[PDB]
Amino acid sequence: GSNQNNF
Ligand SMILES: [Zn+2]
Repeated sequence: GSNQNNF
């Protein structure tokens, strides 16, 4: 699966 971190 793809991951996205929005800090
Ligand atoms: Zn993955």
